[PDB]
Amino acid sequence: QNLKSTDRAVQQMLDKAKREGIQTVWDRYEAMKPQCGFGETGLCCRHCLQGPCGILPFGDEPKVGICGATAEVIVARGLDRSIAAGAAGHSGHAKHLAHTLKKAVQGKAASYMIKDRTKLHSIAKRLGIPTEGQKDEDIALEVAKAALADFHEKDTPVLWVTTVLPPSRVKVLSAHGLIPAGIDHEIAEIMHRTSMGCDADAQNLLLGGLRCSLADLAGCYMGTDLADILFGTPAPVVTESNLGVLKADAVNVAVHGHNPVLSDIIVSVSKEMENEARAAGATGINVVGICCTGNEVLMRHGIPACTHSVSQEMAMITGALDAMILDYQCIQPSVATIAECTGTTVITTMEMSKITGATHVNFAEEAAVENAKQILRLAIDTFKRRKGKPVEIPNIKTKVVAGFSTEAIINALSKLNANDPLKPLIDNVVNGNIRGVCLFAGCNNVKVPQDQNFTTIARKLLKQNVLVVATGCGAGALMRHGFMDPANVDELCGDGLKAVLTAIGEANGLGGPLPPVLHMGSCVDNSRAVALVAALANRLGVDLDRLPVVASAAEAMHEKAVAIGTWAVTIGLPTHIGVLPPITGSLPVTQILTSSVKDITGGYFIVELDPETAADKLLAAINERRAGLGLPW
Amino acid sequence: QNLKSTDRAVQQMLDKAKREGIQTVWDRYEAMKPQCGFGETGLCCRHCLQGPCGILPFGDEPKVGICGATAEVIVARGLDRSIAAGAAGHSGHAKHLAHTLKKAVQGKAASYMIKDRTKLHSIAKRLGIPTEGQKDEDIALEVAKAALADFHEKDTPVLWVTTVLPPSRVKVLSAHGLIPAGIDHEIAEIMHRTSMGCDADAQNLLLGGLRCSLADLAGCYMGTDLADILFGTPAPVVTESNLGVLKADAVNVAVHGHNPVLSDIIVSVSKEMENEARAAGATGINVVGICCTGNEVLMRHGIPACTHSVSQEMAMITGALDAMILDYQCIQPSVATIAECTGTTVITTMEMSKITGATHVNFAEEAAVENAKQILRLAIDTFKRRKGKPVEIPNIKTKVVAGFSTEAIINALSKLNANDPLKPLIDNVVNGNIRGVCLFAGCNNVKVPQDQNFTTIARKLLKQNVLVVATGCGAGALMRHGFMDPANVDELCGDGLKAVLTAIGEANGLGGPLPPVLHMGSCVDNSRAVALVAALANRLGVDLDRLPVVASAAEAMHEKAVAIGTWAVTIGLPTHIGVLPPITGSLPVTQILTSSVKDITGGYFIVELDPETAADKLLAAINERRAGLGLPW
Ligand SMILES: c1ccc(C[n+]2ccc(-c3cc[n+](Cc4ccccc4)cc3)cc2)cc1
Ligand SMILES: c1ccc(C[n+]2ccc(-c3cc[n+](Cc4ccccc4)cc3)cc2)cc1
Ligand code: SF4
Ligand code: SF4
Ligand code: FES
Ligand code: FES
Repeated sequence: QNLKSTDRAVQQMLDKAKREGIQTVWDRYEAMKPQCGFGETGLCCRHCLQGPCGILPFGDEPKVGICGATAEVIVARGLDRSIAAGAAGHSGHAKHLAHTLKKAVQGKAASYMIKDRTKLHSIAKRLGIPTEGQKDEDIALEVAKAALADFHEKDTPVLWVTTVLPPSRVKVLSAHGLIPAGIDHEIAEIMHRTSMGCDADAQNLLLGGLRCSLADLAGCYMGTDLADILFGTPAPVVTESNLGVLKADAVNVAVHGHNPVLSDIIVSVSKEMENEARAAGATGINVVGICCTGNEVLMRHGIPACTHSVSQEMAMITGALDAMILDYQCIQPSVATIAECTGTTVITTMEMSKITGATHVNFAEEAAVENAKQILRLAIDTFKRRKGKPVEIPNIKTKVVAGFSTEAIINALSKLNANDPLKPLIDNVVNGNIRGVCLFAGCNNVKVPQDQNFTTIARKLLKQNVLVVATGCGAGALMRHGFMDPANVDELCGDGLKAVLTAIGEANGLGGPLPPVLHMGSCVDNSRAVALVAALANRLGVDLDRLPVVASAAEAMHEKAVAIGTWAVTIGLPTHIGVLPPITGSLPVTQILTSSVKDITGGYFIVELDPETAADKLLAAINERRAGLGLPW
Repeated sequence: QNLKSTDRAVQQMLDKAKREGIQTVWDRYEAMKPQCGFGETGLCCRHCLQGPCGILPFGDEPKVGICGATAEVIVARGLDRSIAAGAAGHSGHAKHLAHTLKKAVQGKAASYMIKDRTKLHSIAKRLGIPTEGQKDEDIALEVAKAALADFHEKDTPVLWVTTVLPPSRVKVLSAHGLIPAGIDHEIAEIMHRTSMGCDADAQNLLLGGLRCSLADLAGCYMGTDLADILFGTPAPVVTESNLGVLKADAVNVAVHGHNPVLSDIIVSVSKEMENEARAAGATGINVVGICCTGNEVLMRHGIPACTHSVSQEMAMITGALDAMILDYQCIQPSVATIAECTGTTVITTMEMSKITGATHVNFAEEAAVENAKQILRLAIDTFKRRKGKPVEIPNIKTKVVAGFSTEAIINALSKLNANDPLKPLIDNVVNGNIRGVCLFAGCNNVKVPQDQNFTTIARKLLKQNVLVVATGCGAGALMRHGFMDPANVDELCGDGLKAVLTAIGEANGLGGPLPPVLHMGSCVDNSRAVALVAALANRLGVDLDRLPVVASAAEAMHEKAVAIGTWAVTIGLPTHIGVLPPITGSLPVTQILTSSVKDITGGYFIVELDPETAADKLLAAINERRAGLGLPW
């Protein structure tokens, strides 16, 4: 059980599932072995009915595809389509948010409103939309128009790429023709060039891949900015993590997915229907949370985080989980089957994301509350069946400090310098108390013992005075193991990082150091770490590829993670991935992604499956960047 | 050699290649066997780094994906991504044409102009763009704006879907939410919903797939309409087919790809540089043609068709092929390698479609002639090396009649009824001389003896009074075996079809029957067959699913072909495919594509790998539709 997940609560619920014969993800993974060499190394293509074409990594034929596609071209095309799929996911998420804002300022969905007025004004000014002398609805609709424009071609390029990167970085990207023209446009062109008979050069293909990763970066920032406008900009919050957030006597409602347009409304509406949950017998309605929509309502409402990706099923095995509200993404459809055994009621709410056997509730912004009131009642009814029955909640949970948006981070820093909030951070970078910055992002993965890479590399980095932030399932892994609890800054952080954190946190009326890891939100909110990093570059007058900033998708699983790592490389960062990417089948392609791309964007990939060696390689990247700045290390 | 291609010239050049050790596609296909059951049956997914997940078609585990994706969901997601890739190809083609028209009417590329004024006016009126009182450049720019709008969301849906189908058909499609909102939008949403953790219901997924096939249909029509505007609407032409179009003493220049924006300019410019080709020793410049751009210049300029998809390499083995101008699509990259042995100079001209080892010429509309003049010279220089050397051109070619655009077809029909050109065709449908209509479309495929399915099914249909049209590589297969020669109407056609063809052709001043097969252009120009079919439906006041019209992608290979077959199903047609699609791994998905979709669109798939049984099944579909209309059969 240790072999599967370092999460002790997950280890308990795995024993429950094995005892009851309810099949988990690890069981399916065991059933899948041995896995295919062609597929796991990228040497397989099916863009043709001319057959599935595999190339043996070594030995005699098959050496090449039937049409003449070499190993490098096949690998690059597959990787390109991975990036395109991730960009499509983030694009659709931000597109839905854009239509929500547009339908909100046009009287069409009264449940949605401009919560953060300063954020809207600042985004408009960055976009060049004039604010002074404009009604908030007109300027919000102008922002909403501008957001939708960025999906197609126009006069200006994708402004969520070109207005968010430092001008030097934008210029470097332009010099190679890497600035996107349209998010959906880049997606469609990638799907064009990777089809049979199209582009058949690895260098050209990978250049297009970088260009599409920037479309994904635009999608993430668009989603971040729009969610900030609609639902509020995160400010520091304190809540709990792991399955212990569940309580047997409440209606346990899990928000699962990625788009807050649904779950924020659920969170607000449920508190007033606790007026009705009492009569059903429960204390009230308990909105636990799963995955990045769970972290969206965590970062903006203090909602406890129940669990995350590879162990999402483990929320249900407790048997006290009544509802499961799904929008989309990183949802194992297995839950819909597992529900029949656990008594959970699975609900899907998107027209374009349905699971066979799962209840569908056609959700509209126009009826945002209505739907919600209905859905809660379902869970409430599902609690009535649970009356006076046995459940097994692992009495295990940790303390998490979150809501560290770039706004919140800079405000916390401004207590140390009012006129120059970035200067304290850069001062402590110079004097060695903060060595570098590392962003843990990305998924979990059934191939990696859950939360192993994140926690090990985080331990190593924190001992060595690295300021670590985290998003998505990386943030979930770090928070379920206590990395967001200042009470552990003592065990975890080095002396210099400890001094900086303890200065900032106690300066901000918190009364204690900032937590060992700065939870910066969901997967789309990786854009936040762009902003912050971008800001620092602007302050130093250098590009992102000169800063001691690295990223580590330590346990990546989803196509989104591949796209995110690619655009982390593109904007200039050393970017580690702790899962094998499907590139090993072509030495040239791996060489480009690890060595040659340094000469194009300044970033490069670090593919290390050993977290110890990965942490040393990240340390050496940070120390390289320190050396380039003529600083001690 | 018979086992590979029924094309006798191809059989000769295969012997040459084997004698010289130059590896062909069939050799690579032999090296690839045995092929993967998982991949060829759709039971493999790699949308995750959680491993390549395969499901055994029968037996024990692996039964399901690691995330819980059943066989049906995996199969549907793969098929959806195939359709998305095909729609991306056609979308990019039409998008490039749209920018060419926009850059032409805005003074930015003087080499391009509004060749067909009536076509532009008619398209504007259909779109609702007013013509009267507008300059041709302003209305052309309005059409160009409208074309680009259809890639993203707006107020109106994709107008190249909704303004081209009969209102009853559009209503049927709307009733199921199948009308696209944006070509690139549908592409991106498909790439979203097929990612991990997203949509996991086979019915829902296939509904989305139909909706995206309509985006592909819009892309094809957009390309057709734009190419008609830019370069002329096809009128009947006579030329030759197969490798015998090549001549040892000329500069043999092959246009290969799909976008005429390049090759039409090459065709026009080359005739004036024959003034320079004489001095190089050659007679002149011989613009043979390959694939659908070859058929574009065939249908609009009488350019001989050299060869097509699976045997494209066979153009080079002659050793007298000097140049190879590539834009994109269904180009085996192997040519770039094979050139080193054959002395051909391979040229790529698109920024987003490059082959390693192939000369790249960065082509712009702005420099359309300049590039062209350069490129020809290359070929001319490549002819100088060929001076006084041996070559092996199979002394084999056939006679092809083409240029039967829907405009040309209706004009030919109007000689029999001036006020009602469709009535003669429908009269002869009623009285049994024309039983049904069959559109042969789609690729060749190395798994099928080249041109076998097309020719066999065409023979059977023509004996039985079916009016057969053809596009793309289906048209190429039929023309290389003489199906476009009226001299064979005697051997091929039944008595009633013979009477109708002989009436129309001799009525049109041709002096002989129309050819046994009506070549209707390239793959995008399958939209033409939509128009014609749509018109007939409008004339009869019934939907497309009531007409004796079927389609047969008899030897499909490219993702485009899958998308085309899917939207042929969607608009109501019985649609055969003669290659195994990756659907067999899920009986529910195959059932939907073959049986249940009849209840949603009226069309259905016919998957038969035996051309005899396929022809009987097509005959029975046509006779079913005749029976539904209360007619003899
Ligand atoms: C030590 C040992 C094992 C690990 C975990 N691990 C890492 C990599 C692979 C693997 C397997 C097959 N390949 C094909 C291949 C290789 C070269 C060229 C082309 C293709 C690549 C890599 C398997 C397991 C980490 C550290
Ligand atoms: C007769 C004989 C042979 C042919 C040519 N042909 C047609 C089909 C297949 C084939 C192979 C494997 N399957 C897997 C499968 C089957 C059922 C359910 C799930 C999966 C499906 C089909 C192989 C060869 C045509 C006519
Ligand atoms: S398109 Fe080419 S590389 Fe891809 S599967 Fe078909 S033959 Fe192989
Ligand atoms: S995303 Fe799911 S179905 Fe697809 S390969 Fe990964 S585990 Fe298998
Ligand atoms: S051969 Fe296994 S992934 Fe295709
Ligand atoms: S297992 Fe062969 S196609 Fe994936």
